[PDB]
Amino acid sequence: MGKLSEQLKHCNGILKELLSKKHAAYAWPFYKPVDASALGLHDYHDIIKHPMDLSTVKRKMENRDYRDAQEFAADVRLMFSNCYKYNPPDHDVVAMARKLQDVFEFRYAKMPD
Ligand SMILES: CC(=O)N1c2ccc(-c3cnc(C(N)=O)nc3)cc2N(Cc2ccccc2CO)C[C@@H]1C1CC1
Repeated sequence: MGKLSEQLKHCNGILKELLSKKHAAYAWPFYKPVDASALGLHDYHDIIKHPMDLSTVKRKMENRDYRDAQEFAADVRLMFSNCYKYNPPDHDVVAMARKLQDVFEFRYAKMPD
């Protein structure tokens, strides 16, 4: 549905990396939408108004929902922010989020322009 812009190509590369086996040890909690019912997190949707995850970002990229790199970045950061909002700062999943966000932020900073 049309070639991605040069900056969105970079974003797509980053997304591929975040989903790759390379980072699976800490990326796995972010692969799919939080299933609040299944995990017994019955307050999750009261606290997190805009859930986000990497599969949703992937779908949006494929569907050309993102019009620029900034919109893509906002969803990725929304995902991490949701994790930092819902979970205590000493939780294992928060440590994983910080590590995956480090991967994201450092490569996002290498955006071509
Ligand atoms: C994305 C996010 O904020 N969350 C999060 C999202 C998804 C999953 C997850 C759990 N199980 C499976 C599975 N069954 O394969 N896949 C993903 C787990 C979490 N963790 C739990 C969790 C993460 C990592 C290590 C240990 C645990 C303790 O169980 C909590 C949190 C949550 C409180 C909001």
